[PDB]
Amino acid sequence: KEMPQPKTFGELKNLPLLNTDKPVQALMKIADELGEIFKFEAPGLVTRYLSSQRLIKEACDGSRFDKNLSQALKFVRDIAGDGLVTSWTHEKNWKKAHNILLPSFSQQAMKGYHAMMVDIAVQLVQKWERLNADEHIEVPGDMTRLTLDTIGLCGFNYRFNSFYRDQPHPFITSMVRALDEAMNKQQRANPDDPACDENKRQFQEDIKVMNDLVDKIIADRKASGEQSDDLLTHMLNGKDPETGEPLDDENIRYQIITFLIAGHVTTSGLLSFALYFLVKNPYVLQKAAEEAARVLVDPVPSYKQVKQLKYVGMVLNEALRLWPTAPAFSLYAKEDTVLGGEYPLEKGDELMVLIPQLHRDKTIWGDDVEEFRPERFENPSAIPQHAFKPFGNGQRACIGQQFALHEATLVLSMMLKHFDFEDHTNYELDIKETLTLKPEGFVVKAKSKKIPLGG
Amino acid sequence: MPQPKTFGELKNLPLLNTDKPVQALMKIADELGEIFKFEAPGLVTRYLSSQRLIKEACDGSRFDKNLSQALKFVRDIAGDGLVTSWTHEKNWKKAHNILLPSFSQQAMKGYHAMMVDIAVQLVQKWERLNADEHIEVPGDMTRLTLDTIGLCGFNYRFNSFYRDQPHPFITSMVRALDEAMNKQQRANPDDPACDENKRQFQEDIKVMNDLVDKIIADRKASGEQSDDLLTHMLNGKDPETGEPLDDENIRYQIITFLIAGHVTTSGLLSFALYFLVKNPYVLQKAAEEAARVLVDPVPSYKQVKQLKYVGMVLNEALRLWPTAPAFSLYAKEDTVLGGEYPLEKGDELMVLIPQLHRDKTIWGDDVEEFRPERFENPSAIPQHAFKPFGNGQRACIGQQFALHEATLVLSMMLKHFDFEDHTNYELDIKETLTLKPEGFVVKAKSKKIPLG
Ligand code: HEM
Ligand code: HEM
Ligand SMILES: [Cl-]
Ligand SMILES: [Cl-]
Ligand SMILES: [Cl-]
Ligand SMILES: [Cl-]
Ligand SMILES: [Cl-]
Ligand SMILES: [Cl-]
Ligand SMILES: [Cl-]
Ligand SMILES: [Cl-]
Ligand SMILES: [Cl-]
Ligand SMILES: [Cl-]
Ligand SMILES: [Cl-]
Repeated sequence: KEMPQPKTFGELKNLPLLNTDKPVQALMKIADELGEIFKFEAPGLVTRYLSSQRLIKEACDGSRFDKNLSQALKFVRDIAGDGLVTSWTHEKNWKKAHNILLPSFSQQAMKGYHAMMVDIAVQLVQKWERLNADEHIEVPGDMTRLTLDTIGLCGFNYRFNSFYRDQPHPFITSMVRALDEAMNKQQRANPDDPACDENKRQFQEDIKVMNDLVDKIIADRKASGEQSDDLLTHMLNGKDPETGEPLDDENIRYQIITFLIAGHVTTSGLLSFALYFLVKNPYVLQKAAEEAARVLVDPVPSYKQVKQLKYVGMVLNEALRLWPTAPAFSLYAKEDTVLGGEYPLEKGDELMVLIPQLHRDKTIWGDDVEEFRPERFENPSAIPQHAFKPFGNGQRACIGQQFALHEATLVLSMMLKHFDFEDHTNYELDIKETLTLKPEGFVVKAKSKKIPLGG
Repeated sequence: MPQPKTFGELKNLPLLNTDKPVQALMKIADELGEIFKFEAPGLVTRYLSSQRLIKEACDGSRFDKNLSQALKFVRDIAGDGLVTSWTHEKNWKKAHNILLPSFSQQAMKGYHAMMVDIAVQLVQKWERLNADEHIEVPGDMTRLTLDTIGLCGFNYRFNSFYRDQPHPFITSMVRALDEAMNKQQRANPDDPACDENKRQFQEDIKVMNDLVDKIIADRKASGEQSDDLLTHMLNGKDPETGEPLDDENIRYQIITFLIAGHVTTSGLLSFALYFLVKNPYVLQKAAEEAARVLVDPVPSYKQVKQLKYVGMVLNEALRLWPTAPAFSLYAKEDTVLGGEYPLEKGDELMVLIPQLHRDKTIWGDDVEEFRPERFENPSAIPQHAFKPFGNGQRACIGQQFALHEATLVLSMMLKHFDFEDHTNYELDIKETLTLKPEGFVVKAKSKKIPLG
């Protein structure tokens, strides 16, 4: 079959279609018009956007397709080097860091992180408990305070103290500016245009701000007398079984930056979206709050209790279905091959998995794909393979998946235990794109249930 | 046909990701020779560097003026004025016939007193500098040349020497022309990220048109009788058609002449003084002519015509750094260039003038040396070897105006001052479509010869 393709603009081809600050949402609309697959071309770019489970289950076959670095990830390489997210599977530092750092996401590691997650989550509840009458909550800002501080403490034994600051942490501001440049730069067909020197300088300035924090974390660890076994301990001391080598200092810096970014941004979005969907669906909020009150019988949650919050987990997965906060990943053909029986591909041909569209495949989920109902995830073993991919695929899947879901389940159930929530502005969903997704401007009011906390 | 390194679908575009594209193109020409193809998104052209091929491109029966991408962008500023119009556009020939008498010998003799007025202001500024002070040469050459076209062409005094900084028209003009130049490298121009460039470009065009408005209103209100460029724009009838230029085109012509009428002449004067201070033996010979010929307190028209060596200095400065360094042509029909490059109707050529002017088969092996004596016998220079003022019916209409102004001013500078290259200035050629030696500074020591 001949592959659908959206409107072309001469030698720019499809490039002008993404002259917007919401490209992923723009691509979802093209997918609605063109269907399960369409080609997308720009100067120096050929890729194919996949939106059906039928085709994406083939693309998730690791014997036939490997992870590709999209243009966006290549630009992010200037920030995160050959860290785990922005390295090729064949680069020696991917496999090496993967084996060195995977033990930091074992069950025993998670049980060790729990108390530190509780530390930050209690700070969030306390902030909201202490608001005055008619004050409201800026939800993404506060979810970012929590998730950045959580990965800082759990991964690096470092306190960013984001809740002690009225404005976003400086690292956040520079990160957003850097990643925003990475998103914008995709539309620069000729990025070495002399006029781009200022963006490049600002880009380097922001990377410097982020590396200044990395420098502080490393100096802090070197000076500390505390016995840790967190991520940073493994980065500094773990040896790859295959090679017997540790990560060198250059790659450690890249991993720190990688985990400071990847370990909070998408989790902040998820929590923001989850709370958005709850206040838009009060019957779901009430059901999730009932589970929280029944399970969380202690002043602070235990690890075991968080594992029993089944419905909250369903809520989080259904929020990831509708708005997966890392909404696409890229693949390339390892060999000449035919996709879906209809689309011949040459070795090196690139695919984009458009996760929000996948997650709206009506052949999988039914006709009501736009509706928010966690009950879809009652029986997870019934969901077809590769229908639900908010955490990527295969050996290049998200290494932090269980970290994120444990954190988000913990925090959301504690929010639901301790407060009633009002959508006092009748907020209109506005999804900001900075590679990742978030509900910009989302605000709520919280009314405390006056249930006390502990340690 | 030779072609430089390509970059996928961007073709040759990334080779001109520089502030100095013409100088980059000269280096490609050094490597690839008399002709190379250059492609970009929406662009195919062929850069010519040899007199052998350029003499054919200058055959008006085979090739007509083309609007390069740069000139198409300048069209947003100067519309269908004489520089940015197509030859077959009605307003080109109509305006050409109506304004050509403004550049006759009769008209030049009338401009002379007004050129001397501005030249005298230049000299008196430098006479009045304190010992610790120096000259910013291009800035003062731009003060002079803009005021000269304003006064001679439009009977309007911009009074650039009464301003410590560049004239606002200049600042906006440069910024607008810099946008036009940079847009050649801007492949996705309708990205919203470009909105600010568009806003600024519109703002700078408005500043330039604000000056136009003031000139037009000044003439309307004037009780003095002028017979200058503006008189012919407003009242000249096209003999071939009996009709005058319309108001829209007149505005484009005023903008055109305010820009074209000064910017390249400012650069020429700047380069000429640069080469003189770098070649003191030539400076001495030129200064000796000025002192021998300019026997009066201010130069006369006749005296300027006797400044033969100063004229040779200016031509040699135009040889090495022609301040409008390229022009474009297209094939009127299918044809063969140089016996081996078939062209189809509409194919474009670029004449890379600085490389033409370094053709060793014309000028000899010492093409980089500054030697005005090259032009001692102008008739012995082959046709189409020396093309600083363009070609054919689309050649510079202001050529004699520019050379009279620069000869007058340079000879007065040399008559009245000794010059010192006190910083040992390193040539840095800024490109804004046109060329100038950016940052060129000197100290001037007066000879204390009174003015008139
Ligand atoms: C809801 C929260 C999260 C979502 C939706 C998410 C999503 C994803 C996705 C889609 C990928 C695959 C990228 C690709 O194929 O190009 C990925 C990879 C990755 N994620 Fe996450 N992530 C989340 C949380 C986290 C957390 C909390 C961490 C760290 C603690 C983390 C660290 C990583 C790393 C290191 C990789 C690259 C792994 C590798 O390729 O070896 N992520 N994530
Ligand atoms: C050294 C100083 C100057 C140089 C090097 C120069 C150079 C040139 C060149 C190369 C062209 C041809 C452009 C093309 O083919 O696309 C041209 C055209 C033109 N120049 Fe000049 N010029 C100078 C001074 C002036 C002055 C003083 C004026 C006005 C008083 C002027 C007005 C024009 C006009 C109106 C045209 C377009 C003529 C037409 O096509 O009908 N120039 N000039
Ligand atoms: Cl571009
Ligand atoms: Cl440690
Ligand atoms: Cl909803
Ligand atoms: Cl998987
Ligand atoms: Cl795999
Ligand atoms: Cl926000
Ligand atoms: Cl016409
Ligand atoms: Cl020299
Ligand atoms: Cl010398
Ligand atoms: Cl001609
Ligand atoms: Cl300068």
